[PDB]
Amino acid sequence: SNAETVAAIKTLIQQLAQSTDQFGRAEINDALRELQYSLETPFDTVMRMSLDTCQVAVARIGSDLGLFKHLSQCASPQSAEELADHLGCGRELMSRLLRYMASVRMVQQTDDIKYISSNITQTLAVPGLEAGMRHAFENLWPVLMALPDFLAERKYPDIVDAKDTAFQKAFNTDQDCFHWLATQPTRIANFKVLLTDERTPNFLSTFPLEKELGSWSAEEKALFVDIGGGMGHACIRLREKYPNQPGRVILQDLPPVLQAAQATLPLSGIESMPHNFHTPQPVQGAKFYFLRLILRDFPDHQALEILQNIVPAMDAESRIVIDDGVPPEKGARWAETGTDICIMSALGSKERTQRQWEELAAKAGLQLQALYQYTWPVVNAAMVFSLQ
Amino acid sequence: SNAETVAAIKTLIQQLAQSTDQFGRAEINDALRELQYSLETPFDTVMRMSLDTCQVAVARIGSDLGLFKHLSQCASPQSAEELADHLGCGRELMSRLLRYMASVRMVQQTDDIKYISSNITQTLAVPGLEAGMRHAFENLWPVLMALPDFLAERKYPDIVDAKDTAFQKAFNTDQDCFHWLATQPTRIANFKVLLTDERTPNFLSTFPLEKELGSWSAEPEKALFVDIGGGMGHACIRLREKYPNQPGRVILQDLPPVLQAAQATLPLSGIESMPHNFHTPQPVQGAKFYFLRLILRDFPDHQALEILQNIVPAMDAESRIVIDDGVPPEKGARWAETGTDICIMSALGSKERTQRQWEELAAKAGLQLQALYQYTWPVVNAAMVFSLQ
Amino acid sequence: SNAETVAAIKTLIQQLAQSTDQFGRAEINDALRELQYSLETPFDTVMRMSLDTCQVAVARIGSDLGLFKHLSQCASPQSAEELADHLGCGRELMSRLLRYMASVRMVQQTDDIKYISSNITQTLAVPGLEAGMRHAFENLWPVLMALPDFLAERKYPDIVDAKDTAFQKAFNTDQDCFHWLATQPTRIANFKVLLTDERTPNFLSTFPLEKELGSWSAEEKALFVDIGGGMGHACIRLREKYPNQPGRVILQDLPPVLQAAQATLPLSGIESMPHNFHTPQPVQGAKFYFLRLILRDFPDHQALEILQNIVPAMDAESRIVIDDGVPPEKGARWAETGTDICIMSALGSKERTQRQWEELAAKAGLQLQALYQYTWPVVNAAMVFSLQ
Amino acid sequence: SNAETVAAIKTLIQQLAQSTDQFGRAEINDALRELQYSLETPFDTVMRMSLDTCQVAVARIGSDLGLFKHLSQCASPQSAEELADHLGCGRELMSRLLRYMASVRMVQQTDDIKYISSNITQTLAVPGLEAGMRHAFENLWPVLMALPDFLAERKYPDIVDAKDTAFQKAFNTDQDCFHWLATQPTRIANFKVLLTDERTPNFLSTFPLEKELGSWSAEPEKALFVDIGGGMGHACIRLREKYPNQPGRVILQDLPPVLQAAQATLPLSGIESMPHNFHTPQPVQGAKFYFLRLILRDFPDHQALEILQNIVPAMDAESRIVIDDGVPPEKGARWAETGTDICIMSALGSKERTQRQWEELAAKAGLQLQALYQYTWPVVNAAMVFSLQ
Ligand SMILES: C[S@@+](CC[C@H](N)C(=O)[O-])C[C@H]1O[C@@H](n2cnc3c(N)ncnc32)[C@H](O)[C@@H]1O
Ligand SMILES: C[S@@+](CC[C@H](N)C(=O)[O-])C[C@H]1O[C@@H](n2cnc3c(N)ncnc32)[C@H](O)[C@@H]1O
Ligand SMILES: C[S@@+](CC[C@H](N)C(=O)[O-])C[C@H]1O[C@@H](n2cnc3c(N)ncnc32)[C@H](O)[C@@H]1O
Ligand SMILES: C[S@@+](CC[C@H](N)C(=O)[O-])C[C@H]1O[C@@H](n2cnc3c(N)ncnc32)[C@H](O)[C@@H]1O
Ligand SMILES: [Cl-]
Ligand SMILES: [Cl-]
Repeated sequence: SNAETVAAIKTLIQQLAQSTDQFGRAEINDALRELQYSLETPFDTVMRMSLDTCQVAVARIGSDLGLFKHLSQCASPQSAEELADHLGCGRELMSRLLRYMASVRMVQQTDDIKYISSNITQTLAVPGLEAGMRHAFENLWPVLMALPDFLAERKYPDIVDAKDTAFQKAFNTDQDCFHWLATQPTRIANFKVLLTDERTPNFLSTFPLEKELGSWSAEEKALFVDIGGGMGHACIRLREKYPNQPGRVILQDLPPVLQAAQATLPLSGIESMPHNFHTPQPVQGAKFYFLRLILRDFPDHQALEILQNIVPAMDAESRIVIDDGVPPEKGARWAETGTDICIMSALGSKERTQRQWEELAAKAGLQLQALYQYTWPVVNAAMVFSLQ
Repeated sequence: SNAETVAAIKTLIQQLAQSTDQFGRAEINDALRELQYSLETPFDTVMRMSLDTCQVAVARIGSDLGLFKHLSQCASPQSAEELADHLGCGRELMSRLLRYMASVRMVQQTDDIKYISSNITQTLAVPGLEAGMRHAFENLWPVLMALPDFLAERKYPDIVDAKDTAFQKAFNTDQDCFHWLATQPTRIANFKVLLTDERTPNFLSTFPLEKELGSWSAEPEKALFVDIGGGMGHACIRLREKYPNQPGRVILQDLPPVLQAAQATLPLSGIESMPHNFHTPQPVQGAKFYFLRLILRDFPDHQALEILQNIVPAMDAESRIVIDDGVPPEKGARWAETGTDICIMSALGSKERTQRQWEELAAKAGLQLQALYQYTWPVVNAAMVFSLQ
Repeated sequence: SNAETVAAIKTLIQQLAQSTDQFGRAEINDALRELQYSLETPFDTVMRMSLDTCQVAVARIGSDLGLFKHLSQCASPQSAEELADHLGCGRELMSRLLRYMASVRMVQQTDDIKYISSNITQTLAVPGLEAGMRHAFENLWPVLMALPDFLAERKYPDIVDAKDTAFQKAFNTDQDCFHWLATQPTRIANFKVLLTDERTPNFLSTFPLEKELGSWSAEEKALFVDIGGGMGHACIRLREKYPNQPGRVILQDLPPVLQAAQATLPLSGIESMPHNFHTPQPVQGAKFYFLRLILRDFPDHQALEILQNIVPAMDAESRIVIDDGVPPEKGARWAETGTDICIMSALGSKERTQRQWEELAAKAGLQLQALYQYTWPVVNAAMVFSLQ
Repeated sequence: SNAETVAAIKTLIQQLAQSTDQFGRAEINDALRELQYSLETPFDTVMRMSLDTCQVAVARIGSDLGLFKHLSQCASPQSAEELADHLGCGRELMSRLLRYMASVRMVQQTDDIKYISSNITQTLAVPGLEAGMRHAFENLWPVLMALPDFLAERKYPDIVDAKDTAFQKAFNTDQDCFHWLATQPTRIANFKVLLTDERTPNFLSTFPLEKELGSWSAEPEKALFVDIGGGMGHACIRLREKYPNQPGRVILQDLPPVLQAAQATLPLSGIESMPHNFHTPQPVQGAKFYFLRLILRDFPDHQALEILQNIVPAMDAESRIVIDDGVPPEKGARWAETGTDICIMSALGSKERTQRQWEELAAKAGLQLQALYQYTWPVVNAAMVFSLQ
């Protein structure tokens, strides 16, 4: 029987998944995806590509109704009629959105056709993760919608400029993405919440801090300068893991982001210093200048500018630590290639190989000293650079 | 070891998939999908939803370039710069597109960083299937993009009319979808190619034709099979092919432009081409089977009822209306049948219908269900046989 | 849960087994055995070796009670008390033998503690297969019981003689096994039934008869001489598969075996000719002289004698076809190595590699022309030999 | 492909076995065994039953030669002729034995036709485990070989007496097994080594000692634990090791020859050695736990009852008899607990007992079951706690 076979497959894959770590589970999940694609019929492939786009449209509707937050707090299964009446939604519309949501595990449907939270329901109720989904709907989707015609119009160029990519046609403007976003109040607020989403694991899981420090002394220097550090999660985790390391630990960002960070920052030990990383770096001779998920959002020439603003502040002991994606030369996975297409369409930037990172840093007069990977199989690493 | 466990999982699923039929493989594929969603991390969920949308956009770029057709014809792996130079694409952009494509199996990357066709490559090179991908990008995507704020602005109504749903907001018009497409020279040609993609399997694989014929005579000159809105007439062709000795007229009904397009692929005899708008009374009297495949799902109840009412006065006691369409279950419906429901709600104002909802609709037309013959699994397509009440 | 895991393993292995042929199932079964051995604890290994010997002792008890034949014909589950009363067995003894039998699948026990036939029950009810089990108990077991002390007494020799191996000590006689068996009425009868067990598949599944024949003509020669052919299954299958091939087809065996074969032989087309294969072969110039599972039961010197009795009867077109086990040089499996130990202990003989077969046939002046394997992964093959 | 499917099965089972505990692995192993029996052909069944008996005989030969101990010590693979020449075995015979051994994993054959130790090699080199294999060959095998014709000759009786079962026919004597072994200089030494094999896990892994102590005082000088027929005293050693601070005498009771043999391995203090035949009244009064591990299963009901009756008059209200033994289920019992039942029936006239049969036996001694603490799965061994009625 196929239902018996299918239940047995689920049981054994679940038992294998439970017995490995999060990296082994990510590898199993990538293999399940590749098996699905290789096994589908030609018609299934067209259907899958046609319909998987429903997921984020329906998630955005659930978010606007407050459905995922509400269902996450319910202690018992809820009927479609109870959800519809509580949330201000038409009853037949609510019933057919829940039926779609249950079919892709956005919620769970019970045997008596009621609804409970799934793991995905809990995810979409988290503010930072909800904001990532809403960001995909309102900012990424229109740009991907414009990419095919944009490339055809321009005879398939190598996109290298943030001010002439798919973004400009999608939103009918000559501004680049980041500047245009800063003039849109509702989108600014959503990105503010997006910053509260802390990625796990982080670089401190594999970064050999003591061996990189060596005999460095804080005789009143900065140990860690978090450039564009957002909520300062890197500073918070650093002070939490090495609470007796001397040296200033400084969060650098724009004033509005720094204000939103004050609530969750510790009252002691981490300075909030407003700084635009398109300007010369004010902190001189720091041990670590840290750039996490910054340079991936800029083309080569402006990513170079950012590093050139830091280099004149470095001493011989100073290091620029680039914490970012490092996809492989071969066999890159969908999370790191889909990234690449999205940031080319919206920002004109790109993901870069280890060899691509080294070539960019050499234009700044830097040399790679060490690379400390901390996620698998999609590669994120802390890359430590020195003066040439 | 982690690599060897992954490779062992792949080998065992492959072997199990090879050990069953297409319905068993579709069930396995749905199970693998369920497993993925249940095992992803919270961040993976958001990433998956953010990035899976790239597949349709990049497929449209590859279709614009003719990449899929070209690589399908290739006998040896090709480098990114060979592909770029041949198709007229920037070398950097081509390498980035191929890397993404390979990551989602839209093509395959070899150990030497060259590229081969995959099953998906082959699929996207087929014109009828290519056209469904292009239809989803240019027609379905804008409607889904407009749906959330349409529902918000309108305070989440129950959509029931084809001229007031998300489609009107998405394309800034007041026509319904089918009217509007007819006035669009840009998009009609793709819809015409879409009719050429014959779905497999079809209802004849399980339809007990001889049993359903029962006490019915083709004499003197009666119609066996009237295929209402039959498009290219696939149903008529497969019917004559499977039952070449059964007497009776076999009639393809559609609009004159579609019938003209069907002439190239119809047999020279045995199948009549009859122009007929199914919003008017059915002209063929007393046929055995009045056949409607994937017609009624595109209409709200009121218009779907009128289409059935156009047929009923032509029926004799031994006539049957055969509705060949999706029949999702009361619970546990699959993503392919719920996804379609959202899409046709947003574009057409219509809906998928359960067996009970089909019977309720047909009751208003004075019909009763005599039999239901499923022919796909686990997503249910079925030939439903209705008679006069 | 372990019961859910264990049920899922069963489901998936069963589905894989159903989807291959009998050779793939044999390979899966060998892998399950090797996995069991590698996974057991040290205590499990001693227990397994201690207790798996119960299986054939309890099978012999079930055979003597007629239990397997009786249960094979029952249309409903039977209680231990009903089986005990019907078969003339003590009720508590019957209950604990059935509990042991059910634990090793010799029968199946139901949820309400009744008993039904298993696949193994049906097997043990077949006369020829029952006789194989009874043969293992009464003839093989005592010889294996004597092998360790026999080898120690004699300082671990290379056993090469049928008249001085473990058999002589086990049954306290100086006769060789076959001669001693012929003086034991009850054992003669059991081997008579053992001959009715036809092995499947057989050599005709892969033997290219027409291409081996070539232009041979029966102008009034024998096509097939089945030497020690037993019930003549090889002759029956040959006439059934090639019913229009001209040439005599002759079953050669001892008179008592030939009598028992007459019942099941066709009335036409197969001659029954009494012949002792330790004597010169009477049929001259036949196309195929066929020896299936004969030479494995003799040491080299008497296996050579048997072939030397046939060679002077051959023409240039004649072939000796040895149908027997051909184990590999490396990675031989338990069915073909356990064989080897048993026949060395009882008969002084051995299994032989392809290279070992060629060297034996060369002493007879024969050369291997072709080898047609027909079972996997345990190798049985029809080996075709020509005059040197 | 058939090879790759086999290799994938092996990898997945290995990974599942590694992903659970020893009890999960024992369940997996029983499942693999069930699968094999259900998937074998009729001819395979007969072959398996014919040939699996070779394993014990060949293990005994390897033990006689010291093969398992030698290969266990070896740092590199060894050829058959190196092994033959070193152990004093004919080169032909050695190669044939090793080929068979490798086929059942008793050692492993390398790709270059050389031989390494396996887990089973290691096992058979351990003296206590070696001794169980030798015991099965020389003591159990002759009794099983005599059982069928013994039952036939005697018209299939219910065996209930230790001096009239298959053992008397197998060894042509009228003594019971335990008496007869004591008069056999050949076989006593192996039985002595058998006592040194400590089973794992043991009852202390789940026994809630502090809970069972309850309202009981070691003062003034009471006994915590009396291990009746305790052999080498493993139970006493592990008890003092796990509960080093719990007060009370810990007493090992056995026959003087076994106690002498236990002296080498006992701690210098904390455990008393008390000669005592458990067929006589128990001398230690008012102990908390009177412990009987794998004692009573070797006796028919009548003698097992007498052993319990020897203990009851020594008990106080807070005293408990702890029977540590096998407790097979009412249905679905495993081969390791049913196989033992046949073996001890044939040699000792005794039996395995379900929980209900244990309670019935103890009721005749005036005892009631207070608690049962299982410590192995799926084959059930349990510490059963009995109190006065
Ligand atoms: C990827 S987000 C947060 C990255 C941060 N390193 C982390 O891992 O959480 C990029 C950050 O850069 C900040 N940013 C953007 N433009 C900036 C600028 N010109 N100067 C300083 N920070 C800027 C944003 O406020 C945002 O917090
Ligand atoms: C889903 S498509 C083809 C369905 C077809 N039965 C099949 O299974 O291939 C719907 C068909 O209905 C036709 N159609 C649309 N409106 C129609 C009308 N008013 N009268 C007749 N046919 C119509 C279209 O031309 C198209 O061929
Ligand atoms: C392995 S059994 C049957 C083999 C037979 N080729 C088959 O495949 O069924 C061996 C046969 O050889 C026969 N046999 C034993 N000694 C013989 C002899 N001296 N002359 C002729 N046949 C003999 C026995 O009667 C028995 O039928
Ligand atoms: C199964 S062995 C050892 C059991 C021990 N409780 C254990 O778990 O290791 C049985 C023990 O009972 C002892 N024994 C046999 N007869 C006895 C008797 N009459 N009185 C006391 N001990 C006896 C033997 O010496 C042997 O040590
Ligand atoms: Cl026909
Ligand atoms: Cl303690």
